[PDB]
Amino acid sequence: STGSATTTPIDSLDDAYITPVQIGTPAQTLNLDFDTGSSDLWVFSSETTASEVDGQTIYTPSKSTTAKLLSGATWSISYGDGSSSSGDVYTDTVSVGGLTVTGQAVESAKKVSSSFTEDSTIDGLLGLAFSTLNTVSPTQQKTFFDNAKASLDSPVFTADLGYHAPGTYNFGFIDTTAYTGSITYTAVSTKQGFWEWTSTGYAVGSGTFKSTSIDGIADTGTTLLYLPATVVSAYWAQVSGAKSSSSVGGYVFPCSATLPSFTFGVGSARIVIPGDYIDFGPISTGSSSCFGGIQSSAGIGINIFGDVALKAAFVVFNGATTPTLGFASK
Repeated sequence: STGSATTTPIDSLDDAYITPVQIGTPAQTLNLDFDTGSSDLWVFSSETTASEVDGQTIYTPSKSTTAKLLSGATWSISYGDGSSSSGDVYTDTVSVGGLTVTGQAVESAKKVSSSFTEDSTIDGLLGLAFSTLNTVSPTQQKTFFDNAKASLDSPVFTADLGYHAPGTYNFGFIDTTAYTGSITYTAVSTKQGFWEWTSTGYAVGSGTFKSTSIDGIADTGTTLLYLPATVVSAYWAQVSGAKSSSSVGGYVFPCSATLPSFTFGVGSARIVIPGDYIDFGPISTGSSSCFGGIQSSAGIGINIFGDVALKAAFVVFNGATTPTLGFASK
C-alpha cells in the first residue's frame, strides 16, 4: 500500500504545516502537524478542558464505531518551545492520504497549554520519529509509520515541504517526478529516537564551502534551522546590521535586507536554502526589525534541521532495518 497527502502552511510565515488526517468510523478529519521529531499522535478531543479549546476541530471517540479506550494508558509531552499536552488514549482507525492503519493509538488530550489553545489551525500532532520516543504509559505505543510499515510497498515516507506553498507527505514510495538529479543517502543514528544524521558542512551565500561534521536531526515539526553558534555567527555576519537580541530571543536583522543563501552538505552533495527562506518577517507588527530563520542551537543540546532547511529539499525517511535519510534538490 501507499498514501499521499498534501501539507499546507498554517500562516504566511510557514510557522508549521498541517495535513488532513481521517480518524474513526465514520471519518473525522483533523488537521495535524506531522512531526518527525516526536512520536505521539495526539488530538484535541471531546475530553479537552472546554476552556482550552478555541476554534480547533476535535476528535469525539464516542461517535466512532471503531474507537476503543486503551484502558489505563496515559500520555504527557512537551515541545521545543515549552508547550505541552496530556491525556488518555484510544485506539482507532487512522488514514493518511488513502493509507489506513487499524488499531492506531490516538492520544486524546485532556489538557493543552496556552499556545496550543491560541492556535486554532492545529488540531494535534502526528509523530514520525522512532517509536522509542512515544510517551504513552505504561504500554508504549507505535507511530503511524511504524504501524503502517509492514503494509507499505517500501518502508519509507517522504517530506516535500513548500516555501509559502503546499507540499506533500508520501508513504510507501518515492515520487521520482518530485525532485531533480539524484537522491543522496546518509546514515542515521536511532540511539536518541530521532532521525539523527551528520551534515558534511556549510557555505554562506557564494562563499567557499567549509567541510565540517555537523550532527543534527531532520525535524519537520521545528520551524527554524538551529545550528552551532559558530556557524550561525558566520551566516549573520554577512547581513549588515544583524545582531543577536536577548530581548527578542535570537538573531534579528533589518527588514530592508536581502539575505544570503545557506548551503548544507549531504555527503558530497549540497542543498541550497535561498535567502528568502531565512526571512521570518517583522518581530512585531509594523516593526522594521525582522526575525532570522537560522538560529543558534546553543542550549538545546542538539542541532535541528527544521522546516527552513527541509523545505529546500525532497527528503526521504527510510525506515528499513538500517534506517537512512535521503536528500535531493527540487
